[PDB]
Amino acid sequence: AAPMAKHLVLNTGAKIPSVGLGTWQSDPGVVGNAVYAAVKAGYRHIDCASAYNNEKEVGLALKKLFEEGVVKRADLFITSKLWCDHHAPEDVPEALDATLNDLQLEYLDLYLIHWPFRTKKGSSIGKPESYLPPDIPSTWAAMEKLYDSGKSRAIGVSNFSSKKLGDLLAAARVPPAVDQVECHPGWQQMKLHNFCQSTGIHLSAYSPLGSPGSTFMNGNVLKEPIIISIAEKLGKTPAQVALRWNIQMGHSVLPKSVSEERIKQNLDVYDWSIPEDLLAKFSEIKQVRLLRGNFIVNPQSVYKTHEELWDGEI
Ligand SMILES: C[As](C)(=O)[O-]
Repeated sequence: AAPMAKHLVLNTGAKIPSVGLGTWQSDPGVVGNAVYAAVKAGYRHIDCASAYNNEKEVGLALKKLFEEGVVKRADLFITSKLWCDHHAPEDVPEALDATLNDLQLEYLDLYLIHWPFRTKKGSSIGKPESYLPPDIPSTWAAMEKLYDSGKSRAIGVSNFSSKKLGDLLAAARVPPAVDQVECHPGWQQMKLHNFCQSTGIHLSAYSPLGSPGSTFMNGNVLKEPIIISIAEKLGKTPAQVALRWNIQMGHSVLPKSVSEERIKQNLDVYDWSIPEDLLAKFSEIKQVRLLRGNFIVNPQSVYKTHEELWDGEI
């Protein structure tokens, strides 16, 4: 039974560690070492997905950590995600079993619907011929079976707007435990934050450093003067300040890195805080969604506009 500090409580009663290692766009050749180093450094939460094409390499690192006695299975919170082409009820358990085979696990702590979007089994999502209308209640009922069987100890969604999340909550027997979404100082998700707090759904922040591959204007939010300024005042890195902001909002954060030193720095967000007067200044940062869902917004999609995909949250 995990402690209070450094965790949030899910609506299941389970505790989610408030920092996890992101593995989105982590190259299969280096993710193993990243996972091993992360857990060695004190991470107790790994965020994975079938779609990231690297769960086998994550699995090898978990196996190593367990065999070396660094951690036991019960010490880790492991998340994976259901891809768009496995939304049919018989395909949901097939996807989870494949994921569990790759991660070399018997259960997940959390399993998420990756997007509110559906495609034909084994199709390429880049082609409109692949598209199918979502049936989230149907897919969710299949997810509820995994919850009931203990194959996933919690179930949730990813990239659901407040509206879509609310609609699922109204329809579901088992409420979503988590909505995993882009959340960082440049996209603070105050509407979804408030909705989540009001309904008991956990907001988990992906891309908590914005877009490190970008220039300042294109999404490197760590170049915001306010963040730099606060970083200098508190003797921390801009990344640390961005992450701590999210922590103080009561979110979990999922910083992705394959650099051991960056992985270590990204965990140093607990033994200090941002003063209330400095925290207020985050309200001045320009708000722009960086992961806009372009791949599923087009004339052939159920979402003809970004406003439709995000129910106005853009
Ligand atoms: C962090 As993502 C774009 O795989 O939902």
